[PDB]
Amino acid sequence: EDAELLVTVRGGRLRGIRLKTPGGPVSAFLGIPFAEPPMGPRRFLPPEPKQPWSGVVDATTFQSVCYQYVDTLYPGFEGTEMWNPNRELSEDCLYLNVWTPYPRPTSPTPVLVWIYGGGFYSGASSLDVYDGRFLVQAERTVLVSMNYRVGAFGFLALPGSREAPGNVGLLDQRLALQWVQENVAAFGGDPTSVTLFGESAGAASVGMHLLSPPSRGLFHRAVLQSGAPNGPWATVGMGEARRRATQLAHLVGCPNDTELVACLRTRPAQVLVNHEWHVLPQESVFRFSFVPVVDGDFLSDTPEALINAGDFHGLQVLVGVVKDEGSYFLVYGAPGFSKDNESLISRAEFLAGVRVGVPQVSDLAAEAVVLHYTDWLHPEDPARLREALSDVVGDHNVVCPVAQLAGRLAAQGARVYAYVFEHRASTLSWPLWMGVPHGYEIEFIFGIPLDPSRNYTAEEKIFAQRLMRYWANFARTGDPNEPRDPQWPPYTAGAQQYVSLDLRPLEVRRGLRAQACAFWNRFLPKLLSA
Amino acid sequence: EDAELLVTVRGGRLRGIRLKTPGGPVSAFLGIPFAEPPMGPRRFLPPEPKQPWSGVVDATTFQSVCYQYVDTLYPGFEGTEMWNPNRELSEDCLYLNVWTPYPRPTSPTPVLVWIYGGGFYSGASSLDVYDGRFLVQAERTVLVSMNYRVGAFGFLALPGSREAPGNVGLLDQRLALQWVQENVAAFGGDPTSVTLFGESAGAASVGMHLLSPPSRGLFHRAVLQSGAPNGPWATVGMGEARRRATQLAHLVGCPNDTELVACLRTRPAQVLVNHEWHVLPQESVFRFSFVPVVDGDFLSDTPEALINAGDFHGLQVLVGVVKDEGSYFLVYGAPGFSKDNESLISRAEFLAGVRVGVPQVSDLAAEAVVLHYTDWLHPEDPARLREALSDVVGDHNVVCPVAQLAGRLAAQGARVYAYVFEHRASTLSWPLWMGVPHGYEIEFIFGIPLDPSRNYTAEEKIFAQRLMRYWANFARTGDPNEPRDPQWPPYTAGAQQYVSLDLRPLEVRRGLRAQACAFWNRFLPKLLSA
Ligand SMILES: *[C@@H]1O[C@H](CO[C@@H]2O[C@@H](C)[C@@H](O)[C@@H](O)[C@@H]2O)[C@@H](O[C@@H]2O[C@H](CO)[C@@H](O)[C@H](O)[C@H]2NC(C)=O)[C@H](O)[C@H]1NC(C)=O
Ligand SMILES: *[C@@H]1O[C@H](CO[C@@H]2O[C@@H](C)[C@@H](O)[C@@H](O)[C@@H]2O)[C@@H](O[C@@H]2O[C@H](CO)[C@@H](O)[C@H](O)[C@H]2NC(C)=O)[C@H](O)[C@H]1NC(C)=O
Ligand SMILES: COc1cc2c(cc1OC)C(=O)[C@@H](CC1(F)CCN(Cc3ccc(F)cc3)CC1)C2
Ligand SMILES: COc1cc2c(cc1OC)C(=O)[C@@H](CC1(F)CCN(Cc3ccc(F)cc3)CC1)C2
Repeated sequence: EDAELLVTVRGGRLRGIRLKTPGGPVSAFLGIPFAEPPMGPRRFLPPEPKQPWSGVVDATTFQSVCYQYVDTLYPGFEGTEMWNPNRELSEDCLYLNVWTPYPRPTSPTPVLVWIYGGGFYSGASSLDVYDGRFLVQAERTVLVSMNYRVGAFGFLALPGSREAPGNVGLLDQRLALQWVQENVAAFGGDPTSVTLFGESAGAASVGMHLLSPPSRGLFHRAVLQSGAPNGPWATVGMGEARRRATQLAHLVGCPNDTELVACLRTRPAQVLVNHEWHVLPQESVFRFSFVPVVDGDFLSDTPEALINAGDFHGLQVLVGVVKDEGSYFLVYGAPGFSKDNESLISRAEFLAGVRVGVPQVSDLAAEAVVLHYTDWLHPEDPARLREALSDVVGDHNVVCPVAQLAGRLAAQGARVYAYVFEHRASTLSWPLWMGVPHGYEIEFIFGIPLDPSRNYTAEEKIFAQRLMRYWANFARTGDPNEPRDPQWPPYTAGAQQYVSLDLRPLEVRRGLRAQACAFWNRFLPKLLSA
Repeated sequence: EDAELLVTVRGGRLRGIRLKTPGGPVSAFLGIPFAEPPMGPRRFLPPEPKQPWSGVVDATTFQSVCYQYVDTLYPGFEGTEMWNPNRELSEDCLYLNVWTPYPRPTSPTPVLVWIYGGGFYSGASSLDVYDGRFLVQAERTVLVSMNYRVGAFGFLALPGSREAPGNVGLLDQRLALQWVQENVAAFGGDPTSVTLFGESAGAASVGMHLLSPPSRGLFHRAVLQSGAPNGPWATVGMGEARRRATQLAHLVGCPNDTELVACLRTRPAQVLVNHEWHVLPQESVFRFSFVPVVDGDFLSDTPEALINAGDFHGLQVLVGVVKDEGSYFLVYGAPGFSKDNESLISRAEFLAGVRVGVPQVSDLAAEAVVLHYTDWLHPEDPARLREALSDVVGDHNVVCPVAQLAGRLAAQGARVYAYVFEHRASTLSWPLWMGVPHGYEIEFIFGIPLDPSRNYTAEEKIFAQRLMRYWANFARTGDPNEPRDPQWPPYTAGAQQYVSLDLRPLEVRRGLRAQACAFWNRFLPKLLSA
């Protein structure tokens, strides 16, 4: 038996596995239970901590994926399948993973905690693109990732009730982070240097832990990739949460919050999943049925208010976006869009798409959108209309929420670093008109190009090694810059400096789509209030 | 005596005067009465035709200027004085002027009719910059210009009343146009080829005669320089016109519409002038107290509405703007602005000037303006704020009203030619930061640079000759282009082509500030409706 692969945590004994990486071995502890299985009576309830165990738990493979909708848009296509569950669906899914250097470290080592995205309705820590062996070998960090409940199981809310309080998926994340505090030192990690990082709904989750004091004590630095808690899709108010929950109950035959929830627990998990997308109020893209709710508990106020009122002195943050944030969303419901043609839309299709991409705003608001994104010297040109809609959806849902957060955090005490990710993977299977889509920087951060069985160029492998170095430098020191050596300047509300990440060296640019984001972050809220 | 200078018109006999130009003489008939003096009980009433006279009317000098406010902003400054009255003020001011080649054409000559600008509150046909001797000698047209009542005398309106109906200054213009129909042949002019042309409020007047059927039979072609009848300053509604007339009465000590106008008719003219600016509802620039009223008579509906519903087949129109339409207005009440320093305003001055330059709009509409005119990469930069506010005032009041008129007329059967005048006169006395200000193309249209006592360059004189040729070509044929010879394309709603007028040959461009005018012409009305 290998004693490097044996670890005891507060719950009992764990056995792990030695993983092989191109650069050397890595210890991996995959599928560590951290909660009691949230099944039967425990469906929709906050997670309870895992009760201690006798013997040795084999933590040698990824455990099950939390129940979730499975994308069927382009069946068998690499671009959609890479995000789909690669383990059995189950409600017994609250397990986390630890990767640590081999042999395990002797000096307390900085920890990176990954939170996957997937719109709060999908995702898993077992996806090939979140493999943590490459980052742990190259940068000698400890890496943790967890599963958390998604869809109705994680975020269905009857606000006020005991039986479905909402936000339990965020409580899964919080419990995983408490486990890191009590136990990561057993793997050689340092619980006083913990960096959260996540992408899309994971980035929004990282942001909500920033704004929730019981979580804020569990980490020290944050990375938000292509997401923010103030995004128009990442939260919902108490009333709309109850309307959606009640419509789901009605659609699956269920009738007092206690009795409605009790009838919901008798339904098969798949029956809930099959009716998830039917509770959305309007035809839309980038809108999800069950998301965090503002109930005054995890979030005291809306994220926009908590951001504006926060003191962030002592925090370091790294934030960024990809170059084409909204392209991927259009093939999921905007008129005239396909991955299999050039999606050169007409003007009527553009106007129609604006209401799908900016759902639940007034006709006047929609007209201000059409004003700002039409080129009035070329109002009919299909190629311009295509990127215009892509920019609408990307600015509204990602770029401008992120820029608002970065700007407030910097002005209110935090050190912020910002990037735009601009390299299109040579292996990307989506059409060329989509540019660099939402989610395609993650493989480079996790060093997936260093896997030999994949067919990345040698330059992409060097780029991966640069990006892992920035991320781990930030995790270690709060600063992505190489301690003794092209500098990455802090982002500030005045100068608004950020860097481009591609095969070329760092180039400093100014303004995260500043004219566009002035519309979304300043004017549109005022129009909605009048 | 000279038989060339004796002319008989319907009302009697006139004696003219020979005038010299560097290219030869010109016959001038100045101060021809075309209406009964609108004095005493005729104040505020429509003009009525001049009764015939015996003997010979002396037509060798300009007659009086209609009572008007005299600009005292920079006393003795050439830039302001060139627009101030250069004859005595009198209510007895309804005279017109005819300039014709010497000796008089014996065959019908196309007629240009000039309507002066001045905000409907000022102006005079005798100003040096409107001297018709140069256009008449070089282009061999007949030039007519007339005085019309301004300020309260021309546009004070108690709508529906018999004693102050409104729009009588426009009726003075119509009467002069009828005079031209009946009498211009006596000078060699062809009453079947009359081109109206005007600048600023004169351009708005031209547009108003386009949209009024009783006027529309008195001319055939139209030139609108830096003005349009749909300008936010060019008309007032009945309610606000009544409010303004009522407050003027109060401010001059007057108390029933009949009783109110009677007391105003007892007041010296200069008394009415002294209180004119005080009836304006808000602190403003480019806003005038007594302007045309929409009452259902001269204008059946608002000009914007009559434009959208018109059949303009058969109409040729020449329209254009100067390069910096708003600069001049800022020295009359925008915070931080002076002709004597660089007017490098601060952000707070910029925000306050938006409310003076866009008066009487909601705060939400003002935010929208600040959105679109701030550079969010440089929100504090004084030079950028100076130009931005100049663009706000110029786009709101001139460029975008003019672009709307051009697009509607073109798309509804008119043949439209559009220009931007981009030459800054070498003799200009205003500071360099105002660029090419409002009004400073007129002197080139009238060929003032040909006068040797003025200090224009040689190739400014050539420029002037080019523009006189364009204007006169258009008067003769509806097309400014040289009939047998760099082509000036028509402006269309699609291609939006226009030319730049400067010392360089014609350069064709696309779109009169198309992005900015989408805001003012498309979005901002929808915002004010909700
Ligand atoms: C681009 O494709 C979309 C989507 O059409 C689907 O994918 C195509 C590759 C082809 O296989 C179609 O048959 C598929 O339905 C086109 O938009 C569709 O157009 C059809 C008319 O043929 C219409 O019935 C659908 O409702 C449209 N779908 C959407 C989402 O709008 C679009 O016209 C194509 N653009 C081109 C060819 O330029
Ligand atoms: C540019 O000048 C304006 C106008 O000030 C007037 O003209 C100047 C040339 C000078 O003679 C001033 O004394 C005149 O009053 C300045 O704006 C004024 O600033 C003063 C303060 O000194 C203030 O009392 C006035 O209210 C301001 N007037 C307006 C219309 O805002 C402006 O500051 C000057 N810009 C500079 C110097 O950059
Ligand atoms: C069934 O109906 C609908 C399904 C979807 C929508 C709308 C629907 O109906 C209106 C959407 O908007 C789709 C949103 C997507 F995000 C698009 C791209 N990701 C990839 C990805 C990126 C980053 C990740 F971290 C994880 C995954 C997949 C889903 C799904
Ligand atoms: C006393 O108070 C005020 C006085 C004025 C305003 C506001 C006032 O108080 C709020 C203004 O907006 C001024 C507007 C101006 F048009 C600017 C341009 N010049 C030259 C010019 C150009 C073209 C012409 F055809 C004729 C003349 C005339 C004055 C006057």
